[PDB]
Amino acid sequence: GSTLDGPYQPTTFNLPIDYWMLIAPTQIGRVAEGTNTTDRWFACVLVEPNVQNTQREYVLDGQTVQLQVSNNSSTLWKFILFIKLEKNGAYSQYSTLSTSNKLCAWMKREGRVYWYAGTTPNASESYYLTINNDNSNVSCDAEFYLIPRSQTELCTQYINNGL
Ligand SMILES: CC(=O)N[C@@H]1[C@@H](O)[C@H](O[C@@H]2O[C@H](CO)[C@H](O)[C@H](O[C@H]3O[C@H](CO)[C@H](O)[C@H](O)[C@H]3NC(C)=O)[C@H]2O[C@@H]2O[C@@H](C)[C@@H](O)[C@@H](O)[C@@H]2O)[C@@H](CO)O[C@H]1O
Repeated sequence: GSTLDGPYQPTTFNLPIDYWMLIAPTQIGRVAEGTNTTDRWFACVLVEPNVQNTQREYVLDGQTVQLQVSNNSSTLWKFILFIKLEKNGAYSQYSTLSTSNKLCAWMKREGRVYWYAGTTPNASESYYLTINNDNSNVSCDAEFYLIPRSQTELCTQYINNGL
């Protein structure tokens, strides 16, 4: 079987640059969040298949917020990447990952957070937001693995095919 660095228990930490944090939730809802503390608060949420547009509640950046989610796939799970741009602002939707595998991943590099998006088995790191703060903390509600950038091909493989 595949051998990855992990699983690590859920925590809040200063994710080192140039590592994929491959997150492996078992529960729907909030999966992970991060912030540069200045103009980006980002969060991913997991939605099960066959969900008509609806408003659910999540605790993001400490606050209970109401966000519209949907997933019109009868079979694929959907991670949604939400971002707010100021401390007191509202979250907007920026990217999604539709997947049979229930894994998502992001990386801090080049002052950005890269994110796997698309539809498995063809998800790719096509999306990023800009944070310009290498010491940005990430909070994770799920177990996760760390994959160095040299093994990006393996991260892509796991996102798309599972472990
Ligand atoms: C459907 C589709 O193909 N859309 C493409 C856009 O996604 C592309 O826009 C850029 O996409 C990037 C991710 O792949 C990234 O999100 C980027 O914005 C981010 O990076 C810039 C600097 O490079 C800024 O710092 C932004 O603030 C940052 N976004 C966040 C939320 O932090 C996108 O670039 C922005 O959007 C594009 C369209 C231009 O208007 C830029 O001036 C913006 O900065 C892009 C293709 O690469 O166009 C679409 O086709």
